[PDB]
Amino acid sequence: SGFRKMAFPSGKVEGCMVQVTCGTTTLNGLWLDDVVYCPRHVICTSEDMLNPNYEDLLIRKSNHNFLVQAGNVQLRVIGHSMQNCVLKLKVDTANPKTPKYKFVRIQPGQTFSVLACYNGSPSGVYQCAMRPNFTIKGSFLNGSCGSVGFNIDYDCVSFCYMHHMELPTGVHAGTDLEGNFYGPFVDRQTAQAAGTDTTITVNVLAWLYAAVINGDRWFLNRFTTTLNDFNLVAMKYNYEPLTQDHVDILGPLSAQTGIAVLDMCASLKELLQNGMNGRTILGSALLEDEFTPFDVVRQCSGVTFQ
Amino acid sequence: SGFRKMAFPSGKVEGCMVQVTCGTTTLNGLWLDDVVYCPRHVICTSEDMLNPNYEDLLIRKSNHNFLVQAGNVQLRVIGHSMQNCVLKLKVDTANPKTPKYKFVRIQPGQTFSVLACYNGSPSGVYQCAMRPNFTIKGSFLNGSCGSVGFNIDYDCVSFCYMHHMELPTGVHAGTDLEGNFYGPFVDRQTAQAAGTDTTITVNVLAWLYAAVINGDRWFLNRFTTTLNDFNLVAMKYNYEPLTQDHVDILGPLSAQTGIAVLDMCASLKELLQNGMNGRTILGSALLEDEFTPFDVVRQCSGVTFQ
Ligand SMILES: *[C@H](O)[C@H](C[C@@H]1CCNC1=O)NC(=O)[C@H](CC1CC1)NC(=O)OCc1cccc(F)c1
Ligand SMILES: *[C@H](O)[C@H](C[C@@H]1CCNC1=O)NC(=O)[C@H](CC1CC1)NC(=O)OCc1cccc(F)c1
Repeated sequence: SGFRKMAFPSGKVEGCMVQVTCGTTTLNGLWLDDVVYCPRHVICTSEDMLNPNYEDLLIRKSNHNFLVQAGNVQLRVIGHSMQNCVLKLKVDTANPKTPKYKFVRIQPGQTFSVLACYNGSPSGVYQCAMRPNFTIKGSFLNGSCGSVGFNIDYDCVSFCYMHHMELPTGVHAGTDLEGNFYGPFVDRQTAQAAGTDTTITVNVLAWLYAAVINGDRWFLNRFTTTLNDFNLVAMKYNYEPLTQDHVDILGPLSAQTGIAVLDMCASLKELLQNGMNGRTILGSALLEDEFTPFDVVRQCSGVTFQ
Repeated sequence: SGFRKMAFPSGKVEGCMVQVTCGTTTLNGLWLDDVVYCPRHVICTSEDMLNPNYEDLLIRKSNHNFLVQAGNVQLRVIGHSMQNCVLKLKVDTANPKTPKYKFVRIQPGQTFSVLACYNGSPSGVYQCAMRPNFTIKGSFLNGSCGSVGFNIDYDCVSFCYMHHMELPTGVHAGTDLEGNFYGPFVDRQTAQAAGTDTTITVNVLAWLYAAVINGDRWFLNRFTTTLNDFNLVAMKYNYEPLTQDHVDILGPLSAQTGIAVLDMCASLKELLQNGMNGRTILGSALLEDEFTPFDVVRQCSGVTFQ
């Protein structure tokens, strides 16, 4: 037993990380088949960044201005194009380590692993959630752009995120691998508001179920509630409203634990209105919302990939 | 910026995971050069487990009783031997993916990544600490034994842990790769006490420094203290005593932040005596002790491996 914020194994994505340099700027690209994907702001200088005209900037540039290095062998660039906020550099050589892959735009509240990279090499891997406000709470320094977020379904890597920037509040923003930002952001160095964020109610419930599964039962109480009654208290506390779709997604966890979803809503309610009295749940003093129902079931039944 | 419990990239260890089966029991082995390492309790039946005579049990067994599968190709076993609580199965074939590696016995308070595996395939990766009481707080189900914990120094994988069992309190216990347990444990199904655990003071300090580095300063106060005065309050709160060796290890963080170590001890003190008033630090409502000074510096300056 036990419950941990576990990342996906990262080997298949490691084989895809390359270094991309344009002028003075270096960041990471993703090399799949004969294509390297990277944030288009690799073409900007530190002045250009304040308000780049990307089409004019890319115009200046030629294939030979893009230095793409895979380990200590780089690739010949034969083609370049701009798709939304990513560059696609067409290279000489198909990546012999390309995995089975998909490009996915994830929904708010879903989770993914991030392989933080610098200069084309892995620094580490961590798990995170797409916040309801299309930000993530990551660990990114200069050089980390082009690092990617992904899920794995057995042998298939679903790329869902590429890192582009940090917001004034220290959260992080990026695109999907078609270069469309999650959320209302643009790739320029201006002040940008993410919305009010909200807690992923269905994930908080899934985590309380993981707790019960792992023997942590103290917060279970004697009340029940109704959806409408529960959401009245959710909105006071910026929890995203709970729906029958969410109830159904919790169905398997509800039946495994023998605890009605609305009975667990009642327990969450008293936690939201009364705090934790200095208690912990699965080792946390906070209500944790970065685990989906599918993440809980995965962990608790030992799902593998290889 | 931002700060996350980040695991090491796990690709080099993935290439070393194999499935080892003896009788009805299946768990993971580590295949390096022409040797597979795995927990010796792979030879036990569920009766044998209550008090195994391992030498008598291993005696019965022959090389052909050990089924070792690497993906869908297994290996011919030509040799078997028992070293402390691990079996070494000598195989036909040197692992073509063996990385540069070392076997290390880690000190309490150090951290490592765990690649949780089932049936020889990766489920996920997470970071953890060797508790002062030589347990870890992991996520392990049946089948997970033989999963390994490791650090990476550029290209070198330092194996430090192999998982063997779960304790009555839900924590986890295991050996180094020479098969000697961390802590006072034996590999039999009896009730076993880990000691009183204690918080890794030097790591809590390193994490408060990571907080300051990342702009979280609210807990910084106006007091200082002395080592002896600080430890009086540590022991009340089961914190492991702070020494000048620890002060020196925090030296770099102290000088980067311009905050005396004893001034940060003073801040930790008031946190221990006054709680967090419902505040958070780097997103946690608890004092976090699973980051070493070296983990903090690594993260905040972007150290890579590949
Ligand atoms: C690329 O590697 C880098 C990743 C950043 C660096 C610090 N933490 C990160 O996540 N991205 C940028 O440097 C980005 C340039 C891209 C958008 C065109 N600029 C950025 O992140 O600036 C931060 C910021 C914060 C508040 C206000 C502001 F104007 C700019
Ligand atoms: C091997 O895969 C397994 C890993 C365990 C399974 C559940 N969570 C884990 O971490 N190890 C064992 O199953 C181990 C057999 C080894 C020691 C000879 N037995 C075990 O972990 O039993 C747990 C336990 C807890 C309290 C009291 C008790 F007697 C036994």
